Amino acid sequence: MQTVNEMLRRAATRAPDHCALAVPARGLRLTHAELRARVEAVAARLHADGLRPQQRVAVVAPNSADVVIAILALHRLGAVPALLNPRLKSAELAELIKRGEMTAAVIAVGRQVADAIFQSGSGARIIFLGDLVRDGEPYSYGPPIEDPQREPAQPAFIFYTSTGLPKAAIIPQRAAESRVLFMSTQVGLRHGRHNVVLGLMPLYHVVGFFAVLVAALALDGTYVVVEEFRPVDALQLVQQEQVTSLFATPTHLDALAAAAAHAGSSLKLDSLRHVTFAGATMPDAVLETVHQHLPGEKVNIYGTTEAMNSLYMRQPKTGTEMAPGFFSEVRIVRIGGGVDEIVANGEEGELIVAASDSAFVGYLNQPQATAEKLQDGWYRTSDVAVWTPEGTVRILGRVDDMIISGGENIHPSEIERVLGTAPGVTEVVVIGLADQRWGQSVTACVVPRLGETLSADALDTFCRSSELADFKRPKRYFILDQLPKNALNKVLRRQLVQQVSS
Amino acid sequence: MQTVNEMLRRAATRAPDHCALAVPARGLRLTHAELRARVEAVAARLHADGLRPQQRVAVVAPNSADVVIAILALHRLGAVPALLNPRLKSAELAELIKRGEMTAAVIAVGRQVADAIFQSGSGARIIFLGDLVRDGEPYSYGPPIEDPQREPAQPAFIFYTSTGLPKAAIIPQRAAESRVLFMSTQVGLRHGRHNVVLGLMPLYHVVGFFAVLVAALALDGTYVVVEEFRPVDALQLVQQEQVTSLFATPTHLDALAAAAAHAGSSLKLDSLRHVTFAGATMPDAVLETVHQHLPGEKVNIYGTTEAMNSLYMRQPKTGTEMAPGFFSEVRIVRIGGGVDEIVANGEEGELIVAASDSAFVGYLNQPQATAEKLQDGWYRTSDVAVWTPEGTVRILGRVDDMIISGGENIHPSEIERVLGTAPGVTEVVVIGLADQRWGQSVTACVVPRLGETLSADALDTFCRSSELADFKRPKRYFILDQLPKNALNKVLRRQLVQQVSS
Ligand SMILES: O=C(O)c1ccc(Cl)cc1
Ligand SMILES: O=C(O)c1ccc(Cl)cc1
Ligand SMILES: [Ca+2]
Ligand SMILES: [Ca+2]
Repeated sequence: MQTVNEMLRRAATRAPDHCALAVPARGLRLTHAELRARVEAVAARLHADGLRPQQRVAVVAPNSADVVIAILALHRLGAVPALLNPRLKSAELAELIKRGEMTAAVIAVGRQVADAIFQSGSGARIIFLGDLVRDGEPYSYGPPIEDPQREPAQPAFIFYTSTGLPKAAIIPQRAAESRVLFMSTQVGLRHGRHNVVLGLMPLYHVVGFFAVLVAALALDGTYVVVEEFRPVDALQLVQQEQVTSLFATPTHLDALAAAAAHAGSSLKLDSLRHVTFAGATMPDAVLETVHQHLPGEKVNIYGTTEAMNSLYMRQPKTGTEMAPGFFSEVRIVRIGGGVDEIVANGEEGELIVAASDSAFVGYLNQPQATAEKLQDGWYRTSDVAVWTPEGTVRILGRVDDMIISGGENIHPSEIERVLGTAPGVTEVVVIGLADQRWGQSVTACVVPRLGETLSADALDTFCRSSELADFKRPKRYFILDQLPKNALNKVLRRQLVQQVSS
Repeated sequence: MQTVNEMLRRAATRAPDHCALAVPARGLRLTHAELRARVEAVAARLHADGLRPQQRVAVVAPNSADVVIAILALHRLGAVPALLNPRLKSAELAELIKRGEMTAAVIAVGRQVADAIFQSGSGARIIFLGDLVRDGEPYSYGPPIEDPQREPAQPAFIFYTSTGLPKAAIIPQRAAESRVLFMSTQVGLRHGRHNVVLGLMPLYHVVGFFAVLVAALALDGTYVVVEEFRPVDALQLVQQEQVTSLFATPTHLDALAAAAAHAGSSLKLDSLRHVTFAGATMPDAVLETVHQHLPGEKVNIYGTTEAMNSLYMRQPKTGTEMAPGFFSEVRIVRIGGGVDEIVANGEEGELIVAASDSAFVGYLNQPQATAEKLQDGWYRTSDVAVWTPEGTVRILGRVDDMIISGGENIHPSEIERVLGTAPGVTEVVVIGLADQRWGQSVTACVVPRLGETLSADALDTFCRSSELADFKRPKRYFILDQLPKNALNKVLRRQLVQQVSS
């Protein structure tokens, strides 16, 4: 195998004087060799402070060159970085660190987080990011340290998912290589000093780390740091840095397209060859503006924290239709059945994917959730899917979102995509409410565009004119001024049911 | 890891009804699933006959769909195929089989080879290819057999090299994946049913097997069988089969270019996107006609049986200047020195390459040769090279071909490339002959174009007009009617020294 460390180490022998890490706004640029020396220096300092191989270390920080250096240093020493979203509540961050039995936590200042960890009882030693490295410059002490022995199944990195608190997925050493190289076999990246990769995806997301940061460096290219997303600024970096690939959220992509659409603009996006996204939830309209206003090859991917890439589609026409690429083996099985209970073609079931080299080895300290998701060599996505007559996979939605009305499956995502194109609608969530037949009734919760007036009659008229089969059209509308959302701007579906029942 | 078997097995789950193997001339076409069933059937028959996992089996046959099925079947059963060039002398083939302690040999009729094996004393059981499978159709008997456990360092395939008899390089299970995927990271192939790969390279060559056959199937594409090379016919297959990539010898490429150069021709080569070659020995002129007359991206690669791909160059300008790609780590060391004796930049030494996942594990039954080539984690290529001011690798020639004159290194390959452009010259070999100073004198052996008259004076005049430094120009010419060559049309350099000394 080639671990993350080995891939970076080899890259550095091949292109030592080539730019590895750029933070243009900060005027900060490091070659592959300069980056490696800084990683080595931070590793040695961390070791001298008592940190040892296979100890878990939390990382709580937003994207920056300094966190890149810290993460890779932990890995170089042989510690296991547990990368956490810093936008989570402080008490939740502290509970996950406690839960995970971490040795230490590396955190970015604004330390109501450090307070939280202390007062949780965790005993994770706090390490401030600014104490380790500042704008690429490390605080250096301690003897040089051995590059430790890493084993294929051994914990390497921990990444956190979405009922309840996020789960700590353990990524083994052997998973890194295919988690990078799918970007070559599926997305068509290739080795070379031409690679300039824009860092839009968060580092605590598996795509942000493996598919973006590691792939950039491992292919002997440049990773461009973005500390704060702004569409005009991001497109200017494409031109100025000669960016060749970008991976972004559907939401960032809609904003980037709109910014690229001005005829009075001087922006040159010619260098950009690959625009990649996880577009299962992307509406036809968003995808259309992406095709129109951004250059490069568009590639849709399906993936998970647990198993990385499982499906993709070159030059997609809709976001939900994809097929397995290199590394992947997929099935669709009876919802709630064993891994060998293949559905007849055209029937709906749960998408499952083989757990090969790229797969997590379990959820840290959560044996119960692990047994439910990893069964008999297969990862269970908890997504509903169907094989089409063309032999591709159509993603239908989450098992848990599914609505059963008159004994028939209805997927709110489909109905939401339709209703989101209706006049006056700015937001829509489709949910099932209990009927009097022991089933559920398709119900739509809609927010009006500012100043517009919605009506159940007009919305139903729009649905009747759509392609929606009769049984799918909402039986009832709730017109609301806003939807209940958590701090991560995500809709609280349970809270919504309870709200509309009274 | 993903073995050859696993890569093919996964491909077959992904594209069972897509064409895997085509022999257009024969009207023979098999899907991935049809191919897999035939592999399984041949494996089961071979097992029932007594063949077991980890036993070595020689394969002596020219490219054909049937040998593809036999090789993969042996691998499926878990036996170790030892692939042999059928153009070698029968007695030499029998000696290698004996030397290798093979359990059996699968051979293509014209069995002066079977006679040879018997009368060698080998005790390898003879298996005729035509007894196993005929035009894709297997002779089926025996119970279904288990897919055996394969381990990363365990022998998988054996491939033979070039003093003395060819050596049996043992390729481990873990080597297969990077031996395929370099075609993605270096050459820019990607996963997909668009892949149609023309099978010009021999299956008993590592490129022919890993980079061509296995890569074709593993990426869910089609392998087009070519039993006998003919330029017009090969280009017609490009058009008719919509070939996307081809890997050929410099010699085949010169012939394909010439055939493509006709303005009266109806050939459409539009589908062809990748023309790949090992061009270290390719003259500037040949490369020029390749650029002019063949479409697709041209990529030069450097590789070995022992370590697969170590250097490459996109859109090459000369054949000798390349750089390490993904997977690779390279050094240039003091000729005859330890692996850490790095040369100062611009000084000549031996190219060595790290022995990572793709590397052989040794030469079967040849511990002495193994110790010379695999030292301290490094494979020794026995090629001389130098780092250029641009930081690329320039291949200079074989260590053993090097001529020392007045204490200075001269590489005949360089002098041969120059002299091959001289009027009247059809063939040239540059050799060193003993001088009276305990060194060697640069001597050129030249064959005239049919009917042309060569002279030492005219040849020396041409050299004086070239870019050759003074010390490199031949001191002496031998004008010969032909050069001594073995049955593989290769020049016998030792035999040439002895011939011209009398
Ligand atoms: O979580 C995701 O959406 C995700 C994870 C991994 C990949 Cl490759 C793609 C998407
Ligand atoms: O033997 C060769 O020339 C050779 C072997 C392997 C590769 Cl990848 C390229 C060339
Ligand atoms: Ca309100
Ligand atoms: Ca003669």
